[PDB]
Amino acid sequence: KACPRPAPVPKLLIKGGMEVLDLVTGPDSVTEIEAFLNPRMGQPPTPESLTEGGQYYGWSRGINLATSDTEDSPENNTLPTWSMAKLQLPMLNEDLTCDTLQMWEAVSVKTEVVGSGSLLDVHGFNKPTDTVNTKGISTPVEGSQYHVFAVGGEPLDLQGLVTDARTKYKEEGVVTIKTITKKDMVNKDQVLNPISKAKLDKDGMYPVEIWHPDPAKNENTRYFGNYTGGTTTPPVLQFTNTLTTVLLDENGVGPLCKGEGLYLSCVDIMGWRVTRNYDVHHWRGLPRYFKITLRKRWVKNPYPMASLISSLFNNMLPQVQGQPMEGENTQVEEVRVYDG
Amino acid sequence: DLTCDTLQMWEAVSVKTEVVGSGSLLDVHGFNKPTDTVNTKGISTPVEGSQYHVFAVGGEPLDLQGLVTDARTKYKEEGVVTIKTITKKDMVNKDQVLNPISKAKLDKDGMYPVEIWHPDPAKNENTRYFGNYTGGTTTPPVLQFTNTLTTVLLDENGVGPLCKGEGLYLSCVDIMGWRVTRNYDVHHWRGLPRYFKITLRKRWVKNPYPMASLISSLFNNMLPQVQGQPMEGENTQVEEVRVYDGTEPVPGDPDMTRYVDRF
Amino acid sequence: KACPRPAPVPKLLIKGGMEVLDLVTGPDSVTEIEAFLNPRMGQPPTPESLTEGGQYYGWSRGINLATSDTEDSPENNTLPTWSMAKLQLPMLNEDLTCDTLQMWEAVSVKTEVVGSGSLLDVHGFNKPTDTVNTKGISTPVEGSQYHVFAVGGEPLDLQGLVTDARTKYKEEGVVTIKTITKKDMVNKDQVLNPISKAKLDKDGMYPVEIWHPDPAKNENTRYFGNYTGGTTTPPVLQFTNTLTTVLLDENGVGPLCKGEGLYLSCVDIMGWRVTRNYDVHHWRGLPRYFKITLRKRWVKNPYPMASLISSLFNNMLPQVQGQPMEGENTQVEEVRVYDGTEPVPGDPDMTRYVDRFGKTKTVFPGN
Repeated sequence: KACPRPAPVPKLLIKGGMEVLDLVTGPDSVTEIEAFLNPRMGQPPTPESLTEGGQYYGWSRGINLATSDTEDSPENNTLPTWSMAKLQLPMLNEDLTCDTLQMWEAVSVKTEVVGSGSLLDVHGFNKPTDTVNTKGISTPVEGSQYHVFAVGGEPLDLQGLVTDARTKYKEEGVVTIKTITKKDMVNKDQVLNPISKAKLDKDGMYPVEIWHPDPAKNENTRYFGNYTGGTTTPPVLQFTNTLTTVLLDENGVGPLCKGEGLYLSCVDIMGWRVTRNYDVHHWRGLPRYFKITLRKRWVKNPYPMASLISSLFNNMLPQVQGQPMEGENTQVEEVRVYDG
Repeated sequence: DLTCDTLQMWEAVSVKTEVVGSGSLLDVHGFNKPTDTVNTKGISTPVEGSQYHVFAVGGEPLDLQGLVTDARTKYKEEGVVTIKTITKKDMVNKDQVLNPISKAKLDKDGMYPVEIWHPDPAKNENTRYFGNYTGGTTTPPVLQFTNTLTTVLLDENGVGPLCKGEGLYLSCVDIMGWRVTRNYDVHHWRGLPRYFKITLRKRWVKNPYPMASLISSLFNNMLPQVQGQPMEGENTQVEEVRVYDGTEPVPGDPDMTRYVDRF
Repeated sequence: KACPRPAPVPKLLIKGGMEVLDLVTGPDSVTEIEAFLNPRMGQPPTPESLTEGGQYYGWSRGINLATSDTEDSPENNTLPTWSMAKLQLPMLNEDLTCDTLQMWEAVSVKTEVVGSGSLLDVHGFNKPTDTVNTKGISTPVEGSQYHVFAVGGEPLDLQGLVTDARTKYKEEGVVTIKTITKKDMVNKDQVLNPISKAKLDKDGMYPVEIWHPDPAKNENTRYFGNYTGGTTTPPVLQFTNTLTTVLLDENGVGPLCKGEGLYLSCVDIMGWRVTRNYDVHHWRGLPRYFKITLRKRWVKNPYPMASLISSLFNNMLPQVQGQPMEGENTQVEEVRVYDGTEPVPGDPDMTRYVDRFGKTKTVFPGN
C-alpha cells in the first residue's frame, strides 16, 4: 500500500536439522546444509581421556623413520587419512508419463578451514627456538601442508600413487594398494598404474600419502586441492564468510546426487610439530566446514522401466545353486510350445 | 575430398591437464637424510629443489632448441640425443646462449634431456606449450589439484592445433625436486605423471596434399639424381632472380634502394 | 560446386628473411618479425675456443671485491650490460598533396626468455651443497635477478644512478656517467641527476649497474621490467607461446618507428654461479626472443616541407662573416613594419607593439 515495503528476499520456509528435509517443500526451493569434517588423521577419537590417549586427537601419533632402505613400516596411527561423510537426502517426485525424474543438484558451496588462530599457541613443550639453552618460543606448526576438499553426488574416485613401493603398510585397519588389487605393489604404482584405483568409501582409512583424487573419464564430483611441500614452510590460511564456490559444470548441471546421498570429502594437513626430545613429528590437521546449496532438477530417466524392474528383482532375490538345469548336464528333458 | 580444395581434419579446441600424485610427497618415513642430522633423528626430509613443469599439445611434434649451461660437458653419445647427435660436430660456445643451428624435434621419447632441449619459439607453430620453472636448492614444491577449469588452445584466429598427418602430440616434463639419501648426499629427481584431456572437433580446411607433388615425382623418379654445381645453399651460383608480373610506367632507378641507411 | 567453404584467416604473402620486406604489399599488410637477443654480460663472444676463453660466454667473467673503501675498480668483463638491436625496415609511401605519410607502427610483441630449463644442470664443478665434505649437488644458479625488455621506434632513453659514486670504472670499452658528462661523478649521480642521461646507441657497452630505463617526459618505446634482489633467491620463469603484450598507447598508437628502424633492448640476469676454489659469483644471462607485429599507419607530417627544403638549399650558399647584426652587440637600431594605412597619428615618435596576442599602442609614456 502507501506503507513502505522492504526489498524481497528468498522466503525462509523451515529451519532446523536434517529432519527439516521431510517437509514437502515444492519444485523451486533451495536447501542449504551446514556440516563439518574433523581431521581424522592418525589418532582415532575413541580414547576420550586426556591421559591414556595423551589426546593427540587431531594430531598423528609420531613419525618414526625407517631402519634400512628395504625395511619401512608406516604404523597406521601415524598416517593421515581422508575424511569423508555422506548426507542422506529424501526421495523426490517423478513423472512416468514422460519418464522424467527429480534429483538433488549441489549448486554451490562455502568452505572454510576452522581454527587457524589455534596455531598461535606458542607456549607448550615443543622444540624451542633457542635450543642451546632451551629458551624462547616453542616452534609452532610448520611444514608440508595439503588442503583438498571435494563435493560430489557419489563417492570420490581416487587413484593409488606412492613414493618408494617397498613400503610395507600394515595389512589390516588401513586401505593400501595391496588391499584393493590383492597382489603386492609394483614399480608402476610409483608413477601411475591405471589398475590401482579405488573409491573413497569408508572414512579415515585411505591414507592421503597413497590415494589421490583421480581424474576419471566422466565424473560427478568437484574436487579442489593444493599442496605446499618443504620442511619449515610457514602455514598460510584464509577465512571469510562471503565468497562461495560454484559447482556448476560447463553445461550448468553440477553434481547430481546418485542414490540420494551427497558426499563430502576433505583433508587439511597444516604441518607437523616437534617435541623437546628425539624430534618426533606429530602431524596437525584442522576441521573443514562445508555449506552446500542444492536444488531440485528435472532429469530424464535413461533406462527402460522393465530393465530396472528385472534388476530390482535380481538384487532382492538370493543368488542360488540348485541342480544343473542348463548347460551340458541339463536335467530339463523336453520343452514344448503351443499356440492353439 | 581430393577433388575440391576443401578437406576436413581434427582440431584441438581445449585441454584439461593435471599433475597427479602431489600428496605422495608427504611420505616422510623412509631412508632419506633426516631433518635433525646431529643425532640422525626427526623426519626423512621431503622432496625439494629446482622444479620444472612444462606441457605441450600440438598437431606436430614439439620443436626444440639447444642451450646448455656448460658447452664442455661430455654427454654419452649412445642412448641420448644431444646437440652433437644432430649437428654432428662438437658443441660451440654459441650453445651456452641461443644458437639458431641447434634445433630439433621431439621424435623420440625419454631421449631428449631437459638440461639441453627447450621448447623452441619457431615463427610458424602448430603447438601450444605452457611451462614454469622454479630454481633453488631447498625450494618447497607447490601444486594445485582441480577438475574445474580448462585451457583454451584456440589461436588468435580461433583455430587451435590442427592435427596434421592425423596424430595428436602430447609432451610434458614434471620435475618436483630431488631427494637426498642418508649417505654421500646423492640427490635424484622425482617426477609426477601428468594427465591430459583434450577436446577435439572437426574443421574444414584447404587441401594440404598437393597432387602436383605426386604428378611431379612421377617425372623426377624417371630421371637420375645428379648434384652438379651448387645452385642452392651457401655457395649458390645463382646471381640474381627477379619476377615480372604486370605492366608499370617506366621507373627511374628500377633497383631503387629501399632502406634509408644505404644512403 | 558446393564443396563446403573453410573459415577465413589472414592470407600469408611471403615469408623468409628480412629481404621478404622488399615486396611492396599495400596499406593493410601486417608484418611479424621474429628475432632474439643474446645475453651480453661480461665475457665477449669473440674467443670462440673453449679453452682460451674458458667459455664463460653467456656468463660474467668473475667478481673480485674492493680491497678498500676508497679504491674500487670493476673490470669490464665483470659488469653485465644492456643488449640492443635495430631492425631496419623499408621505406613507405608519402603524400605531398595532403602532407601525410605512413610509418611502421609496432602493434604488439610476444617475448620470452628462452633457456630456463638449462639451469637444471646440477652436475658440474661448482660449490657443492654439503661443503664440509665437498659432496652432494653442485649448487645451481641463484641470486639477484633482473629482467628488462623494451620495444620502441628510437633508442632507449636511459638515466644514470649508481650505488657508489666513488667507483673507478675503466675509461675504455664501457659507457659510464663520466663518459656522458665528462666530469667525474658527484653525489647527485648517486640519487637522481637530470644531467646524466644517455641513449642506447651501443650494444653490450652500458652496464646495468649504472644505466636504467628513464621515464622521460615523452617516450616512443614501451619498456617492462622486474628486479628481485637477495643472495639466495631462487630464479623463477614462465614460458608460453600464447601470451602477448599490446604495445598500443592510451590513444591506441604504439611505437612509431621514426627513421624506419625498430629498436629492441633487453637484459636478463638470472643470478650468479659460485665456483669452488674461491668465492666467485659469475653473472649469468639467458637469451630473449622477441616477436613484433607491426602495421602501416598514416600520420600527419609534423614539419613543413618548405622549411626543410629552404634550409637545405640555404646551407649550400657561401656563409660569410662581416659585422654583428644580431645578438648582444647588434648593430641594427630599427625595425618598422607598416602594413595598412591609417590617419595621421599624434606623437610621431610613437611606438607600437604586439603582445602575445595582439597589437597595442605602447602605453602613453606619461606614466
